[PDB]
Amino acid sequence: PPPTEVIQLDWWKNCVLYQIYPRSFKDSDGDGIGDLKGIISELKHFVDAGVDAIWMSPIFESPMVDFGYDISNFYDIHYEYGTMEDFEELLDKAHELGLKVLLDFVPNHASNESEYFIKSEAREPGYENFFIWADPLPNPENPGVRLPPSNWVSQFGGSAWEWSEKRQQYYLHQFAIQQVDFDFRNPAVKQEMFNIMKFWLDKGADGFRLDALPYLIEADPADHEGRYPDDPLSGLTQFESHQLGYTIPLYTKDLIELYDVVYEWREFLDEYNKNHGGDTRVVFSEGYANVSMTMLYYGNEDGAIGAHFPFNFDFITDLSSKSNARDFVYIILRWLTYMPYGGIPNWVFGNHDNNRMPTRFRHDMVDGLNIINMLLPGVAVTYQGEEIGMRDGYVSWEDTVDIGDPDTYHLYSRDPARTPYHWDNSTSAGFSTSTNTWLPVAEDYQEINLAKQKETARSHFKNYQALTKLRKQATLSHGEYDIRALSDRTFYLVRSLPTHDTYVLLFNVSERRDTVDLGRVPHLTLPATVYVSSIHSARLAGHEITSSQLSLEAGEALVLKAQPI
Amino acid sequence: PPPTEVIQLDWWKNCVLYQIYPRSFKDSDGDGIGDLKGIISELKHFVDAGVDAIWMSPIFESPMVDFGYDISNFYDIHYEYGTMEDFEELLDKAHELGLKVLLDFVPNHASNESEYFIKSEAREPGYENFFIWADPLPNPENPGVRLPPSNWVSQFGGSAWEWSEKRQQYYLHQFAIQQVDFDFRNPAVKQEMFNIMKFWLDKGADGFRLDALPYLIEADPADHEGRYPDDPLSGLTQFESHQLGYTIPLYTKDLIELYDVVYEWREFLDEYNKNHGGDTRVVFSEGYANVSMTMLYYGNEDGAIGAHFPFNFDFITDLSSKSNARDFVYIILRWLTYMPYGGIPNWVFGNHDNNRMPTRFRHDMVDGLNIINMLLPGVAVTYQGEEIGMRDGYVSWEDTVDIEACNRGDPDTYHLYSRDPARTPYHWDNSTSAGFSTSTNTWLPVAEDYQEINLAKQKETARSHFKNYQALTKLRKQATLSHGEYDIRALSDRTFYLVRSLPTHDTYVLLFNVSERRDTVDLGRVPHLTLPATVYVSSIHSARLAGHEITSSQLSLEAGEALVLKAQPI
Ligand SMILES: [Ca+2]
Ligand SMILES: [Ca+2]
Ligand SMILES: [Mg+2]
Ligand SMILES: [Mg+2]
Ligand SMILES: [Mg+2]
Repeated sequence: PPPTEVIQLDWWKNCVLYQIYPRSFKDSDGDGIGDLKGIISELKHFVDAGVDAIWMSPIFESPMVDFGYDISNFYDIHYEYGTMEDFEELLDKAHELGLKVLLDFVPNHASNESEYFIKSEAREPGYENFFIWADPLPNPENPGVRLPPSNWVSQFGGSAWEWSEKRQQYYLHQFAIQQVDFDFRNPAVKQEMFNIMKFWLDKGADGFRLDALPYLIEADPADHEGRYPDDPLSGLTQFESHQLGYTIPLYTKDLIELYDVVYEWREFLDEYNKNHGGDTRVVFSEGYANVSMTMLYYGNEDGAIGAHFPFNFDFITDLSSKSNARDFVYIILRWLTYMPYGGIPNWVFGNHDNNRMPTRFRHDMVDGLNIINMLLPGVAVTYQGEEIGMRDGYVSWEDTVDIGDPDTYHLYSRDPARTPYHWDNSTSAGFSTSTNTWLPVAEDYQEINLAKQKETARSHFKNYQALTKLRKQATLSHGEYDIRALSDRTFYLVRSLPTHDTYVLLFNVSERRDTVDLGRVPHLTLPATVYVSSIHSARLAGHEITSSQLSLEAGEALVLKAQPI
Repeated sequence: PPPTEVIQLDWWKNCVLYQIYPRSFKDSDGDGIGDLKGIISELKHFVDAGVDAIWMSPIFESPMVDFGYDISNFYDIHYEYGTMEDFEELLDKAHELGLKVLLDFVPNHASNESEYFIKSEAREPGYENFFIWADPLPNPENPGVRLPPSNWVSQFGGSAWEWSEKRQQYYLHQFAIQQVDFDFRNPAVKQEMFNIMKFWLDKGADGFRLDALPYLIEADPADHEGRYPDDPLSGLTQFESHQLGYTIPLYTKDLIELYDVVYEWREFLDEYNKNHGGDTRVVFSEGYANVSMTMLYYGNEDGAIGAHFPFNFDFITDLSSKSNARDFVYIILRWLTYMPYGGIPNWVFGNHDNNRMPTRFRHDMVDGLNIINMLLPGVAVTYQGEEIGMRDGYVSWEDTVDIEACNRGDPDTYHLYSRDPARTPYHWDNSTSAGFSTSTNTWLPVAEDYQEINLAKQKETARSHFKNYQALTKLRKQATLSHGEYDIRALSDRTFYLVRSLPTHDTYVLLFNVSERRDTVDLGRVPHLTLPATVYVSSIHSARLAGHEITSSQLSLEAGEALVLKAQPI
């Protein structure tokens, strides 16, 4: 039978999406700080890797109190990364190479150094109600003691309420004292979010990653007898009143009203896309919430449509070095079971807030984990360095940028996952001409670097390239999936599609060898051909699997190419 | 192609297992108490239902403090239920009808009225260490102020330690004060469990349901500097020191040593089966525990073999009327994902310790839930009443006899704890006490809805829960259900499918709208389903009758509506 024809998917439905951490990608100007001209000089890497889309962690004007998540001007670039001109050059050169470029910002809050906040604190007309401003809770017992409006706890610990001496009122900060929560019931705030997005789309951005969406909306005092209602207490003895966990965020997180804002953002993008043509512009949402609240980002049963997808953090929250093959299967099945019909699945192993993939799992698992990301249906999300198996870097107390004491600092710091990218075995691993990098270069850069992996016959990077290339096959863009564990140690993932080749992942996620009966794997006729193997596998690409009995070493993964069903 | 032959499975791998609660099944003698002559009189019901095996809740000599789970003599029958002769007649008649009979074995504890306990408390030679006896915790603050050995909390509320004046020591009770925990590090106790099991297997029992196994073994004071270690505090402020939930049972539940006892029981039973021949005798284990601790009952990575299966309580613990179709799928997949290869799956929708299936779910979901039970691979477990969709009976504070409610509850809270509503007499018919008894004075009150919900009515009427139950047990004879693959996914938040398929054999498809709203689905999305297909079973409220042809790929299901479709072989 001739292979069936498939309808082309819109780019966002099956893109390889790469998270750039711009501070650590490429320093062009010898200051030891990654920058936009650096990213521009290495756009060819994305084409070479088979990446379709890049997003950058925030690069907007920022006092850098929360390392760029505290945005003071939503319409300009942070000077350390370059200029608006550099950003426009990045869009031009990326688009010339066929890449999509997404911007990351946080709708929930602005820097207290934003003009929005300066003007709002000063009660300037049109800005007075831009943020959540509240009087103290009346204290007729001790009128000399000022009470905050409610017991709400910041994500950073302490009160979510900060006193303004100038305004003689409290403002809400769900995050840092310097990150002020916008009032999303203010039409002027909703308009300003449309204005920010329109500005960047007009420059040519292909879409946005929007952070902290669960925190957008808090209880309306109108619904609680004119006061901000206390969050219910967790009743968990390990948390005091100043500690995150003391409260259940009933009135401060996952309010149904936040989804109406998201659906409004999707309506705005759909209208923008209709009125401009070219490549669909998208929003990918970030929110840590239960499965029900996560899936409401896609849309609802009443037919509302939201984010092109909410990010899937299940591999970060629910898989670990302790996970066995049955855990891998059951967690993979959660998104695929709960996602609404027609939703696009996405998969994430890493970001700048977590241990790097081989450090969080094991060094021998890098290839199998990259295969899972690339072979599951939908969108593969790669964190900078995963394509070469970068490990966490050693960072000393004295070299720490993410500052609590010299003995315990390593339990808190996210710096080890943010060390400069290993291009090669040149000075500072080719990240910089300078030895004075903003974080130290990991000690293993001479063993683990991109240039070496391109030179050597087998490598993480070559496996990454073979997998992004495989995603062009109809079986991966349009094929069904079947996933089950064969043992506590080994699971299979089968992509199949009538008249098209079958692709099978077999992955021993354990620390011991395992033998499995390939007769148990659906749609796998033998002999089959090894398409990809883990760098430590005895089997090379092109190796024939002929026996139904297969021994997999600890961490060993194979992708088999088998005849069509 | 001619249908392929399948190798017949051992009876226990795909049986329909029915839990009898003897006290509430059939009263033969007008005392308002179910009895063995009552069960004997309705053994034909199990044949009529398509039940392969019955397990009875305990029928051994008992003060009835925990309605039989407090056993004073493990070798004889509770007088209210009848005699050893009645039991022997029950086995004979059940076996003549081709039924298997399992007994409820309660190894964790004995009644404080057992000879074991009386002799142990008296320190008679060979019985001194039969139970967990402990000195008071030394009190260096105020010497001789009597402290319990540890903070351990009973499942029925209060301290797990009871002072004996006679012995001047505390004894352990994980359950009621009257249920005394055996010492499973004592070889004589382990020997006694083999003695009990051999006695009843020799009578001809087809096996045992094993009670409360997570609680068998607690921390050895030899590993904790000669004391019983405190369980970690939960740190949940809603629980004071006398309330269940105040502690995390780290030292009192799921100890790795308990599984070695289970594997020893299986070894004994395998040897018994080998030496005696006839039908395989089985053990099914009861334990509420996390997935890892539950799966260790089957066996371990080192090749130990335990229970033929541990009961799957997921439809009790993890699904309810709050659940959507995606929850149903994701929970059904948990057992099938985590069960060891070669394991037999089982499905439990109710028991005497939990609210009835239609009460936890909804009245309009009864058929869909029985279909899930019967159509999923492996063993279907039915609790007394599920085959006719019995609802929880009303039981006042005044009528409540459950020790757990009497101990943890008061006239306002008792409903949070009481198991009595799931223990109300079985609805045979519309006669006095729904035909459970000739007496109006029943040990628990008969549910108010017996005129509407009773077996006789469901056997007469054209469409009923019971007729649906019979059609589903019959369907389990098909190779597709005994040997077929499964595929399960949600079509929406409201509707899911379960497909049983087997090349050259008919394809069977459940479609179930678990929601309170109508749902329209595309049957083109269902694997191995070619139309037209035939309705084999429908919910009693479905517009479709058995024999209806499904021809359109757009299917609207009403709230709670379930269909089984019969479709051509793949
Ligand atoms: Ca907010
Ligand atoms: Ca015990
Ligand atoms: Mg630079
Ligand atoms: Mg009686
Ligand atoms: Mg299939």
